[PDB]
Formats: sequence, structure tokens, C-alpha cells
Amino acid sequence: MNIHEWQSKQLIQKYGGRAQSGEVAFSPERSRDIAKKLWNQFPGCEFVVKAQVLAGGRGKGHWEHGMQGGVKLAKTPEEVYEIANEMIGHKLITKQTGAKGINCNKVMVCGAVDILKEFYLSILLDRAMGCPVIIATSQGGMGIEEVAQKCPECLFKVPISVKNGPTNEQLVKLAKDLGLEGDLVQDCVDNVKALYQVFDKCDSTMVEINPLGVIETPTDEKVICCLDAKIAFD
Amino acid sequence: MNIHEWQSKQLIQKYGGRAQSGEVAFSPERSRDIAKKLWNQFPGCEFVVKAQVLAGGRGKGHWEHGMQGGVKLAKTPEEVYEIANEMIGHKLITKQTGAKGINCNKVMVCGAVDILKEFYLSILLDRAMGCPVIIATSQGGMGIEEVAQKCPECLFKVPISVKNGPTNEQLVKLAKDLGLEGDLVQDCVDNVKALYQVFDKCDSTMVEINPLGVIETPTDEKVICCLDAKIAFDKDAAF
Ligand SMILES: Nc1ncnc2c1ncn2[C@@H]1O[C@H](COP(=O)(O)OP(=O)(O)O)[C@@H](O)[C@H]1O
Ligand SMILES: Nc1ncnc2c1ncn2[C@@H]1O[C@H](COP(=O)(O)OP(=O)(O)O)[C@@H](O)[C@H]1O
Ligand SMILES: [Mg+2]
Ligand SMILES: [Mg+2]
Ligand SMILES: [N+]
Ligand SMILES: [N+]
Repeated sequence: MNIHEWQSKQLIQKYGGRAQSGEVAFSPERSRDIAKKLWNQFPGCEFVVKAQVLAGGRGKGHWEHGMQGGVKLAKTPEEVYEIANEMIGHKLITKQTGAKGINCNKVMVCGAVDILKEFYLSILLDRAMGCPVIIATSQGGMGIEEVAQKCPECLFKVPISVKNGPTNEQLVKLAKDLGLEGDLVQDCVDNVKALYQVFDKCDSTMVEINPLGVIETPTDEKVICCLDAKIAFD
Repeated sequence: MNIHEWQSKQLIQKYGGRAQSGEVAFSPERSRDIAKKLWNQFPGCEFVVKAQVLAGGRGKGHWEHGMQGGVKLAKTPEEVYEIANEMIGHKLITKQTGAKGINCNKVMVCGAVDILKEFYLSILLDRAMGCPVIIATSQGGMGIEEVAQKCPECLFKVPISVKNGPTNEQLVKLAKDLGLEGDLVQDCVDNVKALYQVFDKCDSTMVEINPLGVIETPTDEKVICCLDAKIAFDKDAAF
């Protein structure tokens, strides 16, 4: 059992992680209202509409009626209406779904942000090791399968003490191994700490953040932020 | 009679202008909640808390009990609570108010944005000329009075046909006179068109935008945006 993106992100926020939960809408009219209200706070901003379905590969998927993409850029609230209207009540087809696609009943409306770096981060129980493991790569753009066979220096695997959880030294090293400097190191530490707490305290089978991003705020500060989230349970 | 910033900005938006209306809160608890919810959309953004009072010079004002500023930057939702708690139910003292200040009953919570340029733009009925006039300077940071005597080249005054309203050629020239190029020229034209419609169709005696800004969106697009707004009306006007 997997939970939806927005639910996973809200759970991450509850444990102190930074994640763009946006706001969910169950109608295209409501989606447009969310975007219009957000223009009162950041005039001229763009939007991203994210189909909330239990499946990956949304961005490169397609809809029966012709729309391309399950994660779509929109420049206006009316474009948010148009995009959400093709998602809600319709089926999205991705490589992780059969040709049957999967039904979508709601979308996430997000502000469009500048993404500087994309990381992959997952937390799971590694049966071989017999302990929790934090897996991460500094090349979140490309799949994790390929990364381990086209640039293994960028993939990192961190065994975790089950009883003591991650140590500060482990997380600091992981942040620097991913290429982070300055304030971003401790920012990353805090976020991975929160991601592990979600994993441990929620009895999760997997916490996968793809991508864990370095984004710019509207005033150009660099911060760590979960831009996607998949949390699984048995 | 002047109306509050929140109302002026929403009125400008109704007529197609770009203005940061933010969201109004009547308690510090609500102010915090607005900021926290906004972090779901632009994580890590900063905030600006703006006292809604009928007086200018808020940014440079002070509160009796020690806080400095009526327009204040806040880095977190809890700082928004702290700042708003010192505004709501308290009196702000500015250059335009008396010594005792003026009561503040609500604040605007706004997202912090990068401001590239600040312009002054006003639309009013010039009695001497006997027609509406659009006044603007490319130096909105300094007072319009300072501009007229230390850089008059930056102040522009455009008489408007009362019957036909501003022409596209006047507005294009004004945008270029203010130093704009590229997409910002037409962006400025559209926004000033909207401001004049507010002035004309709402029977206003003054629409003052100080500053009319060039701001960056979160994805670094440059757009025109009203960052302050003062609209006046005359209850005892000539019929
Ligand atoms: N708010 C956003 N602004 C800009 N780009 C975004 C935003 N959120 C996500 N993206 C981009 O969209 C891509 C697809 O989104 P994602 O949530 O990962 O869905 P999926 O992995 O199912 O395709 C991300 O890899 C990221 O590059
Ligand atoms: N959202 C914002 N982000 C950053 N700075 C802002 C924002 N809105 C306004 N400002 C700045 O705050 C200053 C003071 O606010 P303003 O609305 O002009 O009030 P007042 O003129 O009464 O001081 C503005 O001139 C502008 O420089
Ligand atoms: Mg993803
Ligand atoms: Mg002002
Ligand atoms: N940015
Ligand atoms: N910016």
C-alpha cells in the first residue's frame, strides 16, 4: 500500500521536513481558485499541476483524450482549470501502469519553482544487511538503476543503527558526499533526519524522495525541499 | 476619503491590474496560519506584514511599545505572529499621523518578493489643467517632491483626454520614458490602462501607486506589480 504524494508530503512536513505539499483539489474549478488565490501572494508566478495517482512516471505519461504529461506547467489559473479538467475523472497511462492506465480523482496545485539540483533519496529495510539503509544519489535526474552502472561514484548507501538511528556524522558526510556546501549541508541533515523519523516512527516499508531538490525561494535563497514523495506500508 | 491598501489592491485586480493583495488577518493567530499555509506553495519564502491603517509612511513608523516599522519583513510564520501581535490592537505613529498614532485592527500578510525597480505613478484630476493627469517618476524610492528639484528629468506629466481616456501611444511613451524595454513595456501599458479605468469608472479623485514595481516572480520573470496603493474619493464632490 502506497499513499498519495500530497499525503506523504504533509506527513514529512509534520516531522519537520521541507516539502512542497501545495494544495489538493477534487474539481477543476477548485484548482483554478487555488491558483488565482496564489497570484495574490506571488503575482505572475507559474503553476504546476500534479495528478494524484498511485503510480510513478506521471510526468512522461499521457491521457486517453490527448493531453501529454501528468505533471504539467501552467502559466495562468485558467490553464490550471484546463489541465485539471483533463486529469480529474480520467485515466493516466504511465510505464508503471498497464495499458489500462489508472484513474485520477484529484490534483495537486503547486507554485512553479526554480530547481537547481535534483537528488534521489530512499530509506528502506535492507534484508541483506539486516538493518535500515539510506540510499541516495546526486544524480536524481537519471534513474537509480542506471546510476549504479554509469557513475557509481555518485550513489551512496548508508547503513543505519536500528536502535540509535542515524548519527549526525553520517548525515553530515552524506550531505557533503552529495555536493552540498554552506547552509545547505545542515539543511540537508535536518531534512534527512525528518525523513528517517517518518520511516521509523510510522513503521514505513520505504520512504522514497525522487527528487529531493535544491530549490530557490522567491527571494533566491537556496533550500532543500521534497518535490516528490512516495511512502509505502505493508 | 481614502480606502485601505487591501481594498485598493483588490479593486485594481478587478480591473485587470497586477497587484499584491496578499491576505488580510484580524488576529496574529490567523496571520501565522496564512504564512504557514503559503510555505506549502513556496517553501522557504519570507513574508511581509503590512499594517492596514489610513496613513502613509508606515514602513518608517514605530509602535509605542518598542517595535520599529509598520511594514515588516518576517522569515517564518512564528515571526509573522510576533510582528502581527505588536500591530493588531495597537497604535502606529508615522510622519502622516498625530503624535498619538492610529489604531490598527488588521494586517496584510504578503509574500516577500525581489524588487528590481520602484516607480511612482499617480492619476488625478488636475484642476489647473482642467483634465485628468498621469504623473510618474522612475525614482519611486525618493519622494516625488525630492524628484522635482534634484532630478526633474525623471518626472513625467501626461494630460489625458477626459472623453477618450489615455491613448496607446501616450502609454507606450510613458513606459519607455520610465526606462522599460522588452516585455515590460506592454506589461506597463496594460497596468496603467487598468489603473486609469479604476480612476475613471470608480469616480476616484486619486489613484496613487507608490511604488509601482518591477518585481521578479519565483521563477525570475520580470513583471509590473502594484506593491502599494492609495485610492481617494470625494463624498462632497461636484455632481
Ligand atoms: N513545483 C515544481 N516546480 C517545478 N518543477 C517541478 C515542481 N515539482 C516537480 N517538478 C518537476 O517535475 C518532475 C516530475 O514530478 P514528480 O513529482 O517527480 O512526478 P513523477 O516522478 O511521477 O514524474 C520532477 O522530477 C521535477 O523535475
Ligand atoms: N511583498 C513585498 N516584498 C518586499 N518588499 C515589499 C513588499 N511590498 C512592499 N515592499 C516594500 O515595502 C515598502 C513600504 O511599503 P508600502 O506599501 O510602500 O507602505 P508605506 O508607503 O506606508 O511605507 C515599499 O516601498 C517596498 O519597498
Ligand atoms: Mg518523482
Ligand atoms: Mg508606499
Ligand atoms: N528564483
Ligand atoms: N527572484
